[PDB]
Amino acid sequence: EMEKEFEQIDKSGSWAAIYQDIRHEASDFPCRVAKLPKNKNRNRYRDVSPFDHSRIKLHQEDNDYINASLIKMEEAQRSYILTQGPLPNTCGHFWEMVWEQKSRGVVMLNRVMEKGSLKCAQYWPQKEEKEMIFEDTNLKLTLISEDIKSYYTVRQLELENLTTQETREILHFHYTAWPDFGVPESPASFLNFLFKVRESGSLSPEHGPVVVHCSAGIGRSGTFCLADTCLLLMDKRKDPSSVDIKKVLLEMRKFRMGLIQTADQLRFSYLAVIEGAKFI
Repeated sequence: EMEKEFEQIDKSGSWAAIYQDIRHEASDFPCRVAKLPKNKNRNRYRDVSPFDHSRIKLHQEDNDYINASLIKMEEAQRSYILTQGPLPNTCGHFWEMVWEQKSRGVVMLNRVMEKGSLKCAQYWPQKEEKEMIFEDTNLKLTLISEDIKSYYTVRQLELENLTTQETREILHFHYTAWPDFGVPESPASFLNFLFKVRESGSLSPEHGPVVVHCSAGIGRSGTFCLADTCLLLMDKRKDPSSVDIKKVLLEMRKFRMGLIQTADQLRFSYLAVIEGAKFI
């Protein structure tokens, strides 16, 4: 019946009106740590900041700030870390967060170069023979393997703590099929990407929360978590028709501002949940 709500919004063309209502009802919490002049160079965009109450704190004593937010969906029993694409000076902060939060999976929803512009920094090794060292941290990153497919790429990474010589396996799920303009016309490849992340066990609570990021960490990143959470709800509820995508999105926006950036991404999220529910 969520399909019925989709057909009626499509018929009246009210996707922009629906999305604008979501923006009007969205939570507004302070972001004072992010707006400190010390953390300007740690933010990719001045209008995309984490809330104080939900920001991920680095275990570094001097400056614990990273543009990342913890999303807790209690009923769906899932947690995500949403962050921006690492900057050239925050690549060590990124992997420090992954280590400290004990994350198993890293979900990347953008290409490094989209339409002749740098949307993200190369924070993982391109060659298996050359490791990456992050000086400000105690971390060593090594590319073990990668499986390249037409819509996404899965890489096996080894994160080593040089202090204790402890190593962890990090799975890197890189979705590469998102168009430079607009949204995918079909959610088939995006859903197959999500189910691939699910099957790896990375979303399971015995691991730390997965790190999901795009360019700013709100747009495509919101669609991944919104779709994943909405699919979990209608599978564990007695009445799957009680799931409201708008309600779930507003609940999500309590933890990070601006999730789902355009009415086009909102329509795509509807299409992914509808097709995903049909796929079960």
